[PDB]
Order: sequence, then structure tokens, then C-alpha cells
Amino acid sequence: PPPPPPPPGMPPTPPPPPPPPPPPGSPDQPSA
Repeated sequence: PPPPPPPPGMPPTPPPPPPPPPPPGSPDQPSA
């Protein structure tokens, strides 16, 4: 009888957020 057929085959197989903007300027010294 003829041989047996082969066995199919094998099965082939984010960036970080930016830094927050710096705080506003400083307050001026009082009057006189």
C-alpha cells in the first residue's frame, strides 16, 4: 500500500507628555 501524507505545516509568527509652562512673573514691591 501507498505511503502516508505529510503533516500539514507550522504556523509562522507612546511618548511622554510635555512639561507644564512656567508660572507668571513676580509681584512688584509696594508704594511708599
